[PDB]
Amino acid sequence: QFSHNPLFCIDIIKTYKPDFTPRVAFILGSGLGALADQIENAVAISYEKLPGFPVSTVHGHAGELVLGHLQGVPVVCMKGRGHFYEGRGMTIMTDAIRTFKLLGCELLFCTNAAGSLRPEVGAGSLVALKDHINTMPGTPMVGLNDDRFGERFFSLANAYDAEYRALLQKVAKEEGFPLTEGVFVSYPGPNFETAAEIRMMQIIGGDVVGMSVVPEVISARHCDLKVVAVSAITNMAEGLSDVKLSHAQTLAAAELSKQNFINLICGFLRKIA
Amino acid sequence: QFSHNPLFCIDIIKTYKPDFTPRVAFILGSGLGALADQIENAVAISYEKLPGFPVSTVHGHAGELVLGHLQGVPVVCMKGRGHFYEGRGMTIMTDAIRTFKLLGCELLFCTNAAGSLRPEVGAGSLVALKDHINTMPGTPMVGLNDDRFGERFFSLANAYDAEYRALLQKVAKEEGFPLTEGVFVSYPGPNFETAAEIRMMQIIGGDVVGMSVVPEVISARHCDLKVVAVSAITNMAEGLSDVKLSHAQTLAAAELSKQNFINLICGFLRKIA
Amino acid sequence: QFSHNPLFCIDIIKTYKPDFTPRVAFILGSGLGALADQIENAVAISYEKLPGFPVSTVHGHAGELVLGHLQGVPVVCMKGRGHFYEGRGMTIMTDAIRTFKLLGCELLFCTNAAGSLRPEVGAGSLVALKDHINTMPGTPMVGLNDDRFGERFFSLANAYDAEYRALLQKVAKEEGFPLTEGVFVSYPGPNFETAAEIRMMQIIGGDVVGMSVVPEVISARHCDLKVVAVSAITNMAEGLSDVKLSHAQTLAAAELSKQNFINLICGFLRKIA
Amino acid sequence: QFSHNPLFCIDIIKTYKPDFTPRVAFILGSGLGALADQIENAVAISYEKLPGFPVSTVHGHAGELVLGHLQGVPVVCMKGRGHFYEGRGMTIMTDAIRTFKLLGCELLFCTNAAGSLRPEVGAGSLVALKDHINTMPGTPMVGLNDDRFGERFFSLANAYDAEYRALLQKVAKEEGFPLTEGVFVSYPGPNFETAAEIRMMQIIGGDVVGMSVVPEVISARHCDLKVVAVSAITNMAEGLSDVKLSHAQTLAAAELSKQNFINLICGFLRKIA
Amino acid sequence: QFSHNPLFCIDIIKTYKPDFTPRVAFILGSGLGALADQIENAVAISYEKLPGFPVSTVHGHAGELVLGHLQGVPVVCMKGRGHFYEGRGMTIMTDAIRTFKLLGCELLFCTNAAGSLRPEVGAGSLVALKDHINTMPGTPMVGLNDDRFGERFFSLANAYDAEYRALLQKVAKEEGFPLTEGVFVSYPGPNFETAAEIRMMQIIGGDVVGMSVVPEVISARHCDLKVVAVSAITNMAEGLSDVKLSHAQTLAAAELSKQNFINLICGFLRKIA
Amino acid sequence: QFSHNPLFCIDIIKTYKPDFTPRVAFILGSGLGALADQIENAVAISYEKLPGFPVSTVHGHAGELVLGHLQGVPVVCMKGRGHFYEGRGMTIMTDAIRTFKLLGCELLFCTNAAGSLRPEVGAGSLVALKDHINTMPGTPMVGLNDDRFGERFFSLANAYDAEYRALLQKVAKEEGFPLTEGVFVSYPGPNFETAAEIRMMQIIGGDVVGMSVVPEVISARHCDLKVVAVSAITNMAEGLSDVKLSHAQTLAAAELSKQNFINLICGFLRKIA
Ligand SMILES: Nc1nc2[nH]cnc2c(=O)[nH]1
Ligand SMILES: Nc1nc2[nH]cnc2c(=O)[nH]1
Ligand SMILES: Nc1nc2[nH]cnc2c(=O)[nH]1
Ligand SMILES: Nc1nc2[nH]cnc2c(=O)[nH]1
Ligand SMILES: Nc1nc2[nH]cnc2c(=O)[nH]1
Ligand SMILES: Nc1nc2[nH]cnc2c(=O)[nH]1
Repeated sequence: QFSHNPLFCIDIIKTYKPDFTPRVAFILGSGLGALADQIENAVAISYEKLPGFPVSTVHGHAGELVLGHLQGVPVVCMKGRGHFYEGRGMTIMTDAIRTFKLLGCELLFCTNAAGSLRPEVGAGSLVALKDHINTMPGTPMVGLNDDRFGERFFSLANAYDAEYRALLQKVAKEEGFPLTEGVFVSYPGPNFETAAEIRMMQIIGGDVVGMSVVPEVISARHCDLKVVAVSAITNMAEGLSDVKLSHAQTLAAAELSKQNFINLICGFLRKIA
Repeated sequence: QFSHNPLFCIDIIKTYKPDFTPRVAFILGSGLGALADQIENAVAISYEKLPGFPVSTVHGHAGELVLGHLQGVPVVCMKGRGHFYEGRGMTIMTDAIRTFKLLGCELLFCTNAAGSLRPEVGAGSLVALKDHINTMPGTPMVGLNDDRFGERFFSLANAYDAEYRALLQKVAKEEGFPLTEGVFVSYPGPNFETAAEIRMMQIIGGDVVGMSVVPEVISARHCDLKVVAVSAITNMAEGLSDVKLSHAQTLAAAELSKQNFINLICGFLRKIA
Repeated sequence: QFSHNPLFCIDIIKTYKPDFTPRVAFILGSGLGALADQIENAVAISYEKLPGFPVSTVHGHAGELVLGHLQGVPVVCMKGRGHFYEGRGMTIMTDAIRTFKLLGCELLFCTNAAGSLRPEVGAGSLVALKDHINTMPGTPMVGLNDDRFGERFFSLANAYDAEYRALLQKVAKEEGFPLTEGVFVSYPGPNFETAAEIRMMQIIGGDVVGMSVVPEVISARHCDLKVVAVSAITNMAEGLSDVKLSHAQTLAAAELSKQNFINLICGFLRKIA
Repeated sequence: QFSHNPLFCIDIIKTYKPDFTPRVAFILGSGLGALADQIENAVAISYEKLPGFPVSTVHGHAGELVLGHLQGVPVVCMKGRGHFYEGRGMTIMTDAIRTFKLLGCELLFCTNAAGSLRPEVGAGSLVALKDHINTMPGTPMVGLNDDRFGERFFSLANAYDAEYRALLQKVAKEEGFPLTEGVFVSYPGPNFETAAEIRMMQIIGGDVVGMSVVPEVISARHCDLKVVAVSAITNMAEGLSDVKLSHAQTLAAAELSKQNFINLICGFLRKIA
Repeated sequence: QFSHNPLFCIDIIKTYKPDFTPRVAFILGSGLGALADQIENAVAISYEKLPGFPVSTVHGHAGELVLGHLQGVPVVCMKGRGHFYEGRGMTIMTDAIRTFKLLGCELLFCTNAAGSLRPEVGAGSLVALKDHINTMPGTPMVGLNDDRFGERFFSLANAYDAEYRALLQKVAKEEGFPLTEGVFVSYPGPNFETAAEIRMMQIIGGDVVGMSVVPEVISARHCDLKVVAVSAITNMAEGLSDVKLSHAQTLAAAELSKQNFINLICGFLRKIA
Repeated sequence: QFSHNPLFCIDIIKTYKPDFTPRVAFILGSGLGALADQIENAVAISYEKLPGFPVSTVHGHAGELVLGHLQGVPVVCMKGRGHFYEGRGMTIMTDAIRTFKLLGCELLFCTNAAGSLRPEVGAGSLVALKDHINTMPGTPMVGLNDDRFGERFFSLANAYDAEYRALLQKVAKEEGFPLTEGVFVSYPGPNFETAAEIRMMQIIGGDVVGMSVVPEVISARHCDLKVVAVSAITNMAEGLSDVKLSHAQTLAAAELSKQNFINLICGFLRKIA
């Protein structure tokens, strides 16, 4: 027995936003809500009205889904996401993503706040994710497979679409800011990482560290939804600076990168219109 | 309260195969079913009739247990196994293995399809596993210990029996094919690994990567059942070639190694008769 | 809905030990019970009378909580702990630690039996833990946050208090035995580690390996309880010696370090009085 | 934590039937589907698309909700219901009824197939229920109360609305058939009643016996939805005739009363328009 | 595995009320809290601090346990109880009662608000319960038996102690008010009874009807705690008057009988001192 | 998902008793074990080896299934049964009965210890059950229906086979003892009934009262297994005598009727051979 939550969401959404077929699905992490404010003919639906959606329990996370246009592009946007640390397992973002797929989106644009594992890339930088290393226990698709959405086994080759990543490089140039590319390594949380765990992540080949992305992304590849992902660096991972880490410091430093993030997103949309 | 499933299986098996005490227990992974076809006085029992057994949900996996003689050796053979990715936890292959032990087997010969982490060893090769690194969440014996089968704590030293491994080296020589030995690293799945995860596995010391073996093997050591394990390399892990990965590609390339696998198994049996 | 077990324990404890405000909370691992015998005006309360406490299921572990004075310091002492391998998740030691906090302790002195990942440091040595790397699935605080004890997110910076660690260095000198400092890497168990997993732990930066510590420690930092931790090396991790590993050998070699452990603890208490 | 299923249904229904505020909600039992065929501008929504609705598992029961006009009255109609015997407890018909309430219905017109406990009233008769006696274990509102729909405690006085019952008496007259009024006694099922249980029901004051009605009705009174209920007598209860009971006999004899049932319903609608 | 909640409560209670061995345990239903106000040296412990106690969710019910002296008798008093309708099964009042037993009480004095099934006995009357008829599903002791408290099977003969009932008759005379004796019939609720159910209860031999008493009482007999019980008639059961039933009307009419109830309780205490 | 326990039992039983097709299945209640001692070529299988069987937890109940011949009739016999009061719901005897059906039995001969509701029939008497009245919550088949064994709905008409009951009357004559026929009313237990509940049972039409029979019997009718049932009267129900009730008194008085019970069973077998 499988979740029909995405199917119910399709119908619930037709009610608040009829004759609408979004092309891009966004997940706005901590602090990045401000972008949804600019969506054309914005219709907001609380997650409490959408079965399966991540009714927020996190600061920086709203619990709203905003549908409309942005750059004249039919877009759907999650203001707030669900994390493994909340206790509902690795499937927490799975119904939502499947909803994006059934809505007819062709890609997911995942954003998240994160720590840097490279001295070279500091707070304020934006990093395009080109791959990931999962450290959370298990994975989203563990369990009986839902044949309606994808196959039992599936490849993560080119999970972070190389083509949309090239477009992201172009937009960064055109606007005068660096857009490094890195390997994201997920961490369960909710505690931040130890300094030793961070050193282990460097050794293991990671460039960025966070508590999200992996569940959504693996879920997206399962149902054949292309993925894009960019992290807003809010600090240096633990042990890599003199700065004390907290959620308050994470919400605060996500503003140094905010304007660059908004322009990158809007420029990417212009190039795919 | 503990599982009595293996005890029930003993009795169920006496019905279909009386006065039979197998010495070797086989687990035939994806594609390797063909071997069970050559079993002497072959009696097939569907997993649906054996409490605790991995009623298949996977392509390449049958859901049959075949008992009989091979190279004149009383043998029991699993056509199909259970994996962590199916959602029933790390204990999925535990009752079955305990059944092998109560049947009186002295060793488990585990086979599995897998990806190579070494450029040197490509699709078509066979690798004898000499050890493993577990990446799946937790382990099979987590929980109350079943004193009827083994102790609370137990060693994995010489888990992949050095002696039976030497015999495997000799057989390979005697038949004209290389038999590299390697460290197996388990992965939860069902998604295949990312390229970065694969690089992390090289760094960590792994030679082979797959979604099985570890549960069965740790379960076997717990109840003092010696283990043997060989992987049929079906491809290069993610990022190590230009080849796209799928279950269809895994079932397909397990044939390049099939004849060598059959001869290795039959030659090993000959040497222990 | 949250656990009120620590609150119930406060009241249960007033009954057996009135007008008592302990400063240091101890967790005596396998073999180290002998220390609790010297507590002044020792009052023992079985874990069966304290909701949430780790009613033992492990050899070397009692299931007793001893309250009293040591070197004239109001102390509370756990004779036996709970482990992830028991099957009750990563929260197994969380209620107990919160009980220590509500009792008014200012620090946790965690002890545990462990294997060494350094040739240089053998069976009999004592190692002060300066940090850790978690390999167990998930973490203790995963799930809804209990605001009565701490915040949603929290730092592990200086988790193993640098100041109390300097005092430990001093005492060791004042008593004639090396007190190496190391990075502890947790392992789920109950099986011991494979040789390959051990090599992976060296590569990853670990110095000591065990099946406990991490749950208690992360729980302690969550509720702002300072931590101290020392491991009694009972052997070399797997593959690093010719010695066969078992719980019997772990209980046995924890005696070579016992007198040094007792003097270190008593000397540390003397310096904080 | 409470069910939001009715709220989701409101939104799902606006999609298939916009600007529609039904006044009467019908539950068509076994055999009575034929009535829904005459609904004006009939829109059918499968229960699989309505969270909480009784996805059928019973013969005679469809799993469809039909919305439209009948005798020019905005009506909503359940073709098929859920029963306690299905194993989902006494709350099985609760979300559906709450959906009727939020839709803005002012009354529920419950119909069901049933056995007679009075020799006087045989197969083919229709009986208006004036009250009930519950024999099923527990009740629908057992558990935390959902303040959004009604209060903790509530009265069943005039549960089967006396006023709408008087209208039913008039209609029956106006059409040439007797409409006896009776006390309905619920039974868990799925087995039919024993002869002794039936005698016990006579003694206890019952006139009609069945496996439904009570859950729906009590749920309706909780959220202040007026109720009407009529049973189509399909046989004499066990031990009261020579006739063998089965679901096939229940679906068959519900036709002797079908035309009278259709006219009663249509005449009642006419009088409330 | 059994509940140790009563054992924990013993210890928690010693903290708030040391060297105290109560003889009588009271359960004050809806409205009867006022009595607890006159307890000598009254110590109040919220149910949130007593594991297993009925943390209230009902109006008229506090969630406090008051210990002290009344008419100079060491007494323990529940201000508020738990009911089957709350959803935690028939065992809801079991730990509390066992706590009364371990505290050393020799009797339980259960009080409750209720409806009368006899015209003769109206709102304002007090009825001593001499026996009961259970209509709730199952019973409290269903499940594995806790040998520490009582036996597997046990008799309900003289459940409502004849001797303490004679004393109650005496006191009533000594105070000027009728004290009718009756058979109590439990009902699950939370809905009030139908008129037909009430007629069925008369037929079945009941005199009083309510939603409590039975769980507590059966639990008391199991652990050999004598019982007393008196109901404050707040109304006539459904269908027996013109009065509309609600919890507001139940809290209101429990005052007509309040002074008589207080004097009966205080006079009974006087006679057992 | 359904229970395959009966199918597993078939196979387990072939092992201990090959080429055996029993015609009659017995359930020996409390005290009646002695009969199984006389079974020809008796093979005993502990319930712990038969998935789904009532591993005993009750005095008077063994936990053994005995297969063999008796009166030269292929018979299967349960020494001990499962009851609703044990906490595993009304389905506790369902797998066992289905096992009897798959074994090929044509009838179930249910026996049980019980109390009499008729002054006329006292301790020592035997009563053939001709029907029943269920007072336990719900019924065995509640939940999804297992189509492999029977239909969703089914009749209890002639549940206690009139034909086998006539044979029972004949055998009683032929041996010189009365064999009254009565209506059995089930009670949940484990507490014995109150005197008032007993009076209610007389009023309701019952002749015998007990804590078993109903689950087994309804389960038997579901899978079309004919039923026979006889109760050994061990006492008068509560309030009908001066005798104190206990399980010890129930095991004791089941001997006054033992010889008559043995002869009745053996005579019935002779007449169906
Ligand atoms: N895990 C993790 N999440 C973050 N979010 C923002 N900064 C960080 C960080 O350093 N680590
Ligand atoms: N995890 C995993 N399993 C495999 N099975 C066959 N090839 C592979 C591979 O590359 N990875
Ligand atoms: N995990 C683990 N625990 C230990 N406890 C004592 N020695 C060891 C060891 O080598 N490994
Ligand atoms: N319970 C019950 N349901 C019915 N449905 C139709 N006839 C009957 C009957 O006699 N009893
Ligand atoms: N069940 C029930 N409880 C009550 N409490 C107060 N009055 C009543 C009544 O009439 N019925
Ligand atoms: N329920 C019940 N079971 C019994 N078993 C034996 N006697 C009795 C009795 O009186 N009542």
